[PDB]
Amino acid sequence: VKNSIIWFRKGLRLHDNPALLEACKDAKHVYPVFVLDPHFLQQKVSVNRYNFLLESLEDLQRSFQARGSRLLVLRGKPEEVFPRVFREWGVTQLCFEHDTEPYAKVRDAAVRRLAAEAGVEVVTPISHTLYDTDMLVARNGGAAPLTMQSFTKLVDRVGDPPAPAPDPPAAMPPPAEDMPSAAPAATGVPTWQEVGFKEPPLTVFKGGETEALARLEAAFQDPKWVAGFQKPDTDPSAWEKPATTVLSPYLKFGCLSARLFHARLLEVYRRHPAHSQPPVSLRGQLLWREFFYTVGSTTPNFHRMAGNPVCKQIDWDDNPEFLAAWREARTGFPWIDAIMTQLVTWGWMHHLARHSVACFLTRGDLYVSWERGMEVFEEHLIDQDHYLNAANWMWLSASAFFSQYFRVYSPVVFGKKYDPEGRFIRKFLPVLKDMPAKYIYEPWTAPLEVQRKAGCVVGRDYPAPIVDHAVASKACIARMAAAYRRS
Ligand SMILES: Cc1cc2nc3c(=O)[nH]c(=O)nc-3n(C[C@H](O)[C@H](O)[C@H](O)COP(=O)(O)OP(=O)(O)OC[C@H]3O[C@@H](n4cnc5c(N)ncnc54)[C@H](O)[C@@H]3O)c2cc1C
Ligand SMILES: [Cl-]
Repeated sequence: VKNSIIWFRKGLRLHDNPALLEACKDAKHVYPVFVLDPHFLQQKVSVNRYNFLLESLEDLQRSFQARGSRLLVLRGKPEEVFPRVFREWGVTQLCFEHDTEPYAKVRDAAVRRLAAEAGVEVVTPISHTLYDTDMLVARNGGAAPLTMQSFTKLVDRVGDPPAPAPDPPAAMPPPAEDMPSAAPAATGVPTWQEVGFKEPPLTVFKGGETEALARLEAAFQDPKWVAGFQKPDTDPSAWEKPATTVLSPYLKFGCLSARLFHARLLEVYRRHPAHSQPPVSLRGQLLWREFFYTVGSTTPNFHRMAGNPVCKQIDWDDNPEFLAAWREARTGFPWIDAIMTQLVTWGWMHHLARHSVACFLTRGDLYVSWERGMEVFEEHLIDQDHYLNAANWMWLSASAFFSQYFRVYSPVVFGKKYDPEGRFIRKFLPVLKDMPAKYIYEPWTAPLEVQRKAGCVVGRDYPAPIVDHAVASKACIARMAAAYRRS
């Protein structure tokens, strides 16, 4: 008889899950498995993202229970848990979604060898990205495209991505009864208190496939908004109703299928002939993700500067004081400190908000290495993605993909074009909620009578700016010039 395991790592969904469909085919018992390292925190992981993962597992648990099954959360390392449950459950097939991250390739190769020793068939479909990224490299002549323009031409020669896979059956083969490793008390979804976190999560975005599909339908409620979507023209100060889809955390964990997203976009584009085109369209945003996944998976040391063949070697400053002020949202620029506060409280900011803080830290003002601001994002972002966090930090720091270092965002003027009253600043920096709009972007310029009346004295209630932007940006720009010619 066929006993199969569907191993969840990413792809935390039932829709468009060809690995799940294969595991259920002709199966007598199916074991939905997620593997959890109970010592992961005793090692840089905010409770916002980890609770988002736990909420996504609870959603999977309810979706399996409704179909006669149960999600098994196994504690331990996969190289140890799988050899045991292979024999205990009589497993004949192991199915999981392909993953191209560096740690995943090392981990999955070992499990494959353990599966071969136990006579277990391994099926690993691709469904996390739009395409087989190795096929894109092969069709381009053996190397990944290094510009978005050549990448868009490549995917148009290849054609449409595969359609989303059918829904799983209404009833699933359950796990076998009375298996010791499947005991309910040892395979349940833990809470954030039980894994060791002391402070609760503060983000407003709930994890899970159900929430992902609900947010997807909300985005497509106005097809003209989807058709005319232009990414650079969206508002980074919009927080009550964010200017973009905020589907990145669901696409990161796989709660939402990228192919389903792409299939719904083409349905709208077929009825709106003047729809936006890449790279600014909504489809172009999925292509940015596909582009960085393709170039990152094929480039050594992609998450670092040294040994990275695509990254420029710039002599960044080792300045712990600047990094600490930026990390702790006390730079003295309310626009910067408000975004960094949104990073810690929500785990998500608009793309152009990430532009503002990443430029300020690196090539714009502080000249701190993009690797340092990266690890800050890796801790707090609920949508943190190994390849997307990397490539965008190299973009913003003019280390790769982007080379126009004379374009420096002003930490004072940028947000004022969108939000002159500073509604975004007052929401995330309530210490400035009474400051008049004339000074809310430059509170050090307000007269003291205004600072006292507003209850926000610069240097006592809110810090003075750590740098002069005109002096700092002039120095950084000229140094980047010395870095770029000496290359
Ligand atoms: C310094 C920096 C770090 C970033 N780190 C991450 C990260 O860790 N995870 C992450 O998902 N995105 C990252 N991005 C990209 C981008 O800012 C987010 O994807 C975007 O803010 C998500 O909002 P949204 O889901 O509403 O996007 P939408 O505009 O609605 O786009 C839809 C989807 O397209 C993809 N997408 C959009 N913009 C990009 C982009 N520039 N690169 C790659 N894919 C994109 C995402 O999957 C997103 O969910 C980073 C950008 C910067 C500048
Ligand atoms: Cl600007």
